[PDB]
Amino acid sequence: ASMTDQQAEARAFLSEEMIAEFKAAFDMFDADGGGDISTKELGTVMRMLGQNPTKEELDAIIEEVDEDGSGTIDFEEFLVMMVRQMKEDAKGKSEEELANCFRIFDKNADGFIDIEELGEILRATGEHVTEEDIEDLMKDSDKNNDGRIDFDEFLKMMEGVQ
Ligand SMILES: [Tb+3]
Ligand SMILES: [Tb+3]
Repeated sequence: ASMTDQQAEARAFLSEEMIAEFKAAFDMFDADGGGDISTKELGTVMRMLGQNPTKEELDAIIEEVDEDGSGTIDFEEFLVMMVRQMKEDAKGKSEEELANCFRIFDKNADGFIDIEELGEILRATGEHVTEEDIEDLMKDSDKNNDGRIDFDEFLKMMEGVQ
């Protein structure tokens, strides 16, 4: 994927109203209406739009878009960077949430979800889960056959593809 390719993919990723919303904030820092903003303001517009790049990340993006020394970033490149940051931030939040789900599932905090903990959480959902269904989920997620689900196995169980 080239940058035009990446740009089309970034646009495909977003709804048109979100793209417009992002351009409204972006344009507040254009002024000159060139379709670009100073790379100095990139962090500020990304943060106004709920993203949280690190300073190192910003320096990396800036260096990636500013190889000609213009000191600016255009809106299309901006959208590629925003989508990269969204995917990154979303992933981090998911990881965080799964870690929290695991310590809640593991009621006795021994670092594992056993079939009784698995059984109690699944029944607590109100679903008509049978013991056989719970046993089937345990068997299929317990990769090393020790009868319990540790955090690595839980991440695989939950993320599924994983
Ligand atoms: Tb446990
Ligand atoms: Tb296991």
